[PDB]
Amino acid sequence: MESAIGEHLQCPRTLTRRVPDTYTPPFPMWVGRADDALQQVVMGYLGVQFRDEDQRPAALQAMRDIVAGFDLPDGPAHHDLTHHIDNQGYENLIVVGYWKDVSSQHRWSTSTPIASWWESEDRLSDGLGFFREIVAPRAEQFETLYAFQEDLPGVGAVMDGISGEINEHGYWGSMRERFPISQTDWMQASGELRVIAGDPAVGGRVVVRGHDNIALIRSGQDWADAEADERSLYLDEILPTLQSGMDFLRDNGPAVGCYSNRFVRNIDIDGNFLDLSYNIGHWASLDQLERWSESHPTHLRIFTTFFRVAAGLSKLRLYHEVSVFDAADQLYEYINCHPGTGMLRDAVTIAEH
Amino acid sequence: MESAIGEHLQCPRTLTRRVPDTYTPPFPMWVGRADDALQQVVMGYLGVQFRDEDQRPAALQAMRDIVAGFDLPDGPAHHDLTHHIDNQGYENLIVVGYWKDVSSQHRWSTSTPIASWWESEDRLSDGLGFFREIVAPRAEQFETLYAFQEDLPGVGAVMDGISGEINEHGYWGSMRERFPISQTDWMQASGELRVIAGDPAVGGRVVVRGHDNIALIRSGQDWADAEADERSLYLDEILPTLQSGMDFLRDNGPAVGCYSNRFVRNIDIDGNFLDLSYNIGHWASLDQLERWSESHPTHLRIFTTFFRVAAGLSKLRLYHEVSVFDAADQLYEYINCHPGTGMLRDAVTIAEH
Ligand code: HEM
Ligand code: HEM
Ligand SMILES: [Mg+2]
Repeated sequence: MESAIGEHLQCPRTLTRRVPDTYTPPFPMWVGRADDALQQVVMGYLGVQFRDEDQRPAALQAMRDIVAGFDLPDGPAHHDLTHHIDNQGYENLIVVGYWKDVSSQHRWSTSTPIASWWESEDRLSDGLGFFREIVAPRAEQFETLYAFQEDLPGVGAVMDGISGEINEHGYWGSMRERFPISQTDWMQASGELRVIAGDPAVGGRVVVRGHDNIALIRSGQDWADAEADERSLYLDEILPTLQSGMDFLRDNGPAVGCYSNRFVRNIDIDGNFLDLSYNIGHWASLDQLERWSESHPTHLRIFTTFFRVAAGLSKLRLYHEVSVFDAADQLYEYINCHPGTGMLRDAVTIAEH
Repeated sequence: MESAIGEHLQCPRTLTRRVPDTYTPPFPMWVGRADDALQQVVMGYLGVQFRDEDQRPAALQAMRDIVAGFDLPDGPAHHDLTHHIDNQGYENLIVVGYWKDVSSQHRWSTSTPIASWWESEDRLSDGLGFFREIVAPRAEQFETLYAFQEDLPGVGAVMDGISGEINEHGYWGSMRERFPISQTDWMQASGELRVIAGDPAVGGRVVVRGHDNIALIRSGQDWADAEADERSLYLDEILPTLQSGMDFLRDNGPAVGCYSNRFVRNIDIDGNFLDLSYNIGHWASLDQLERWSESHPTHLRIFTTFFRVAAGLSKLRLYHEVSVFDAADQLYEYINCHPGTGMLRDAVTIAEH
């Protein structure tokens, strides 16, 4: 069988898998493929936050301004738009951009139209919240998994194509093994999520730095092309269990090591909902993510519910991408967001250390 | 933290764990310890089988004869007695003995009073079924896990003591990592479960040989010391899930790679029930046992229910022992047993391979 790890990323092992090499997965799954040109990507989650209805026009315009900047030289190779309401009752529009290299994203961010917009006094006077959560995993530091082969969302869209059926899935610990770095590295978390400028409690501009091997999961659901009975199966049987799990991570984050949990629905440029959704989850460690997925009743309920109704599925599209990052390859910037936004909730404040 | 692997069995690794060094389990568990003298143990399951009520006195007396043989030189260091009814309606009394070394068990088994009884033509004429399922893992080939510290049942009873709190538990795959041989070996199954003498379809004396890395789990429950409120919790909430899982494995064995599944209840010498039970499960591979425990809805139901009710438990005792063996260290012998008994069911006959 094909391996989840790209040919060019395969190397002499020092760390080994948890299954013997006779292992054969019980069902087909696929991963994104890319050659050695794709060395390190940039995932940039750009947000607009508001709570009052009268702020919606301004927020939607801000989102449109951000998307317009994505067309400029060195804009991202791919992007999508989402909406969610957080546990403080704030609406959040997030545009996620994927760049195929670090220098392009840097040239983009430092260009006049983009840099003057982000540094503008308008950002403090708009009354909206703004954030940028920008992470740059190397090709060895992310893994994908798709229950389909065509039209890959997320990071898959900036990769070169699709694999054949892969071996490293269908057992807990398989996510870890799909990370090419797992051949060598434990991806052990160390350090603190830290405020380096400002104060969350006062608002204004706040900058947060990450620590070694923060993990980010984007796990998605696409039911747009499903027919009547299958859509009914996702909506009636699968989603309530998924919602319960998302609610748990959103409201019990510190207890399990989840810095931020967002359950988001795709939108068009006008804010209308599309039949695609995903979790955006930031974790204190890959291993804390492993433990929750494999042993918390919430994901296990999702897991067993899936296999119970799996026979009636065919058009539903389920996938995830998971990334870990060097300490230095992350920045989380906030402007006028509430103190529980993203990395602001759990970051250690400047006095605190 | 202490390791589940005895100090004298720790060696340079070719195979690694699935958790980083920082891993700390969320609840305490302990393992049996034995010093460098213990090199290989013997687990001898000696059974008496019958279905007619008029056979019960002879069956219980045969069980007493077996227990009496344990008082002879080189008898086992520990034993216990159990009862179950199999899916063919036969009652099975099983006396399990544990020996601290292979040679002592061999000396006992070949001694005149023991060998003459097993080889007697009276075993054919008794009308009862008899069986000996005797397996001998090296110290590097078995692991134990106890959710308690005192009065170890099973193989723990013949070990030297109890460990402190251990690191290698609380995640799927931890069982494998508690096997000292996992440091260097995949414990990959190979070969066939083979009839080597006799014919299961004709009855009489049948002899079955195991293959490399068959796995045997004894997973036990002891509620004898629990008070009323906890007794009800186990019997009403936990036991039904366990029963469901055991029935599944008993009746769908070939589908999941479980050669033989028994859910047995401890009894005293007179056949009266005790409030201790355990699974005796023989598996085609350790990894099939891994797959079932971690991903089959039956054990996941057991596992999720346990953590749901865990707060109401304190005196309930849960544990397991899991072993793998070379082909040569397994002997499965049957006298007038029905053809679904233990390893008779799935064994390949002389010309089938
Ligand atoms: C309806 C939605 C979901 C379904 C049906 C589902 C189902 C599953 C399945 C079947 C697997 C095993 C995949 C394989 O290896 O073949 C899996 C793995 C995993 N899922 Fe989910 N999941 C869902 C949503 C989520 C979400 C929102 C998260 C975010 C925390 C999540 C986290 C994980 C992780 C971390 C793994 C990897 C476990 C490992 O390989 O060690 N899942 N999921
Ligand atoms: C009411 C009875 C049972 C309960 C409450 C239960 C619960 C659990 C728990 C909590 C664990 C995790 C232990 C740890 O690592 O800390 C576990 C592991 C395991 N259980 Fe069960 N269990 C029960 C019965 C059984 C039975 C009868 C079997 C027979 C196949 C079984 C097979 C396994 C295996 C093979 C593992 C190891 C998983 C691994 O580390 O990869 N369990 N069980
Ligand atoms: Mg590193």
